[PDB]
Amino acid sequence: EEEDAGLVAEAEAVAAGWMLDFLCLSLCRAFRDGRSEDFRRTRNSAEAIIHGLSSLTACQLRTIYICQFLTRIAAGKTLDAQFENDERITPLESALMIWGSIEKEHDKLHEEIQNLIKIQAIAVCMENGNFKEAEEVFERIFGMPFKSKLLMIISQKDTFHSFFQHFSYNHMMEKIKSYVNYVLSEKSSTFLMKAAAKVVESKR
Amino acid sequence: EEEDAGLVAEAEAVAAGWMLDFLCLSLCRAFRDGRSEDFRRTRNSAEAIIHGLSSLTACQLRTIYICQFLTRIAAGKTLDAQFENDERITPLESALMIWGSIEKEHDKLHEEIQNLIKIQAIAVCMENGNFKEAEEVFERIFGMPFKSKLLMIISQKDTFHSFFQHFSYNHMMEKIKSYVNYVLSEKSSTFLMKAAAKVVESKR
Ligand SMILES: [Ca+2]
Ligand SMILES: [Ca+2]
Repeated sequence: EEEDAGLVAEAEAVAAGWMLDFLCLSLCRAFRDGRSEDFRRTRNSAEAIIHGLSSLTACQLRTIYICQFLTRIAAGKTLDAQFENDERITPLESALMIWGSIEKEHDKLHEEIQNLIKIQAIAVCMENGNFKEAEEVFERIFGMPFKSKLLMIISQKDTFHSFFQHFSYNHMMEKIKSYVNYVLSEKSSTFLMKAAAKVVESKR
Repeated sequence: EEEDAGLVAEAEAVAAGWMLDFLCLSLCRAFRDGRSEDFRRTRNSAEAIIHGLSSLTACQLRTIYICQFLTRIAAGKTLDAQFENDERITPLESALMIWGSIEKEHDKLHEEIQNLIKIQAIAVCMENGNFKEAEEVFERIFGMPFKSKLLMIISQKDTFHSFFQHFSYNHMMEKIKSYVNYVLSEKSSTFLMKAAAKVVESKR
């Protein structure tokens, strides 16, 4: 009986890992497509399956990080959203922390997304008239030329500036979508999605 | 592009159906074993996957009903839990409504579980000192000999009675667990669980 219970728990862990990969692929697709409601529902499903997983492989941690990163980016303009125990950390700052934690290549695209998130983390505060919060976000992020221009913009208390239109929220989203395309290609061959696709194709 | 999006949505529906069956099996096992925390976490996962399903087969509706029924039975003593739009309906009354809706055989076990839920729906109100609510539950349920004894017990305002010790909450749970064993046997051959079990066995 105890041996059977042990084998059953192991089988549940295997199935949960397959569900995590499928839900990550679905979340990536909803993010890339801009399907907001599908993204919300898939986020709910991914969070629940994650709470049922105990021990994680390095790949499973990476998959969870990718899900957490996309969730924070989708909430980047929601300054009332608290993703960290420290209530001062804004959603884009939380996304930056995960982006720097993922075991992935630090290629040119990685650094471009990183710098666009840093700029937008300040921009979103400015756009809401939260000037003191923009200065606090600036101090945490940098804790020279790029930094100096940002501080000057914050000091000018301009709710809008040409610099943010050049390094825009849309530009950040498009660069992140380029990265999401690579994750989609890499996880499209995962077990559950492959099996489901074969069934759908078999009925054509 | 639209054809690809259509095939992807169909594949997601196939995968969601497989996840629903696996989560139902896991919920049944947690209920049978009395693993309260695993039941809560699996309930959360099942609810999320269900919200991602649109069109349902008759079997998928039955599976959802089985999940909903077990959730109400697990919450049978939680009189603050509201499962229906009508806030007056108690959890055991909600379980009775689903039990009468499931497309299943009405064998002797079916009627025994039905009658034990009717008795306990009144008993749980009595045990909390909710005498007027017990009389209201009685009126909704019956809306002769068994009914007459129950009304007399409610009128005597006895928070405890030998009848409820004979037709007890534990007896209701044990009869329901006998039914859950049949559901477990029937759904153990579902795709995700079979594939996960084969992997675990392959590594032995
Ligand atoms: Ca805030
Ligand atoms: Ca109540």
